[PDB]
Amino acid sequence: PEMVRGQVFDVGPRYTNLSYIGEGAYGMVCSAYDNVNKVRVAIKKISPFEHQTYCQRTLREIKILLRFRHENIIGINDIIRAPTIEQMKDVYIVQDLMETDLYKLLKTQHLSNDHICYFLYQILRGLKYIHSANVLHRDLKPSNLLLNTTCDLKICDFGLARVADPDHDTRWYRAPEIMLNSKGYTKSIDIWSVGCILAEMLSNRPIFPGKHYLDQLNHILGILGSPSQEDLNCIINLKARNYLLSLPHKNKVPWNRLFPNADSKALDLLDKMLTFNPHKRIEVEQALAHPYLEQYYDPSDEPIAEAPFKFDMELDDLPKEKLKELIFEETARFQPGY
Ligand SMILES: Fc1ccc(-c2[nH]nc3c2CN(c2ccccn2)CC3)cc1
Ligand code: NI
Repeated sequence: PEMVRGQVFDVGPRYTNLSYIGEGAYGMVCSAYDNVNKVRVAIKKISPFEHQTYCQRTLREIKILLRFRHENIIGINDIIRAPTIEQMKDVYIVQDLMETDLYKLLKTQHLSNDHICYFLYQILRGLKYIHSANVLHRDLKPSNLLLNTTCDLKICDFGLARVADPDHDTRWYRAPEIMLNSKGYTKSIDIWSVGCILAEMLSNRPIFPGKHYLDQLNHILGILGSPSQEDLNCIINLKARNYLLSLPHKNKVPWNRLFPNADSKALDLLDKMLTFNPHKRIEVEQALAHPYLEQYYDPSDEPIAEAPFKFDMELDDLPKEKLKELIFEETARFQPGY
């Protein structure tokens, strides 16, 4: 087995010629040569078994990505783990290798309005599918948006993905309702993140680069202005609400002042996605039908999921040893002699 950044990547003999791509909370990503398909692939090594929360994330991502089938959503082509449950310490998820991500592209490249439009379209096309299956991503950011050599875009990293239930509920792309209204299962949280990504594509810099929770709220309020009484007359964390009420008045900054060169239709859609109140924020289908996306909007070519996604078990209640058995079972079909 090859060693990448001092750590073991036990993916041979099929996968070789490893090269580091990145790491984070998702684990470590390498590219490798697949000697069967005769192409380079992406391999993600995860070590989640010591924590129940990491076990839940691993299982959710495997189940969702193996069910989903959409051009703007990354799939899972293969999964490597040990022959026995006692020996299984790591899981390797094998996926299509892309050319870059939007984080790397935004650090080196200025995008034309046609490419901002096209990328925003593909993000929403993928999000329409996810939301149609009653699922929300919850962690949309530029490093989770993959691009190939021909500008085809794929959303990845479904570790924090959950089945939506809206009726009752860095940090740079996090909706205010996550930090205030204790919401984590409303599709609107993904729209806010897409709004943050759109703003970043327009200027090559994060719109709300908060260093911490309070600083994040100050950045949002610095553009949107003070929340209205209605924006605050909802379910909100007492500490958060008292903090907001203790602050001096902040004026709203018009979108054209922050992005003076942006297409006015792009700013109009940006205004609708970056709305403080989640109940007043534009939804995915309405965002696809906005005049900014007219050149690419094609409802006859925007697949939706066959049925809502559902977990057969209460994953949050299961001890990590039980989750490990379900992961072992879910990954059995990728092993020899199945
Ligand atoms: F410059 C790059 C070139 C290729 C990729 C790529 N291609 N295919 C994948 C990835 C990254 N990736 C990720 C990234 C963050 C979280 C989970 N998974 C796994 C799937 C990324 C950057
Ligand atoms: Ni409720």
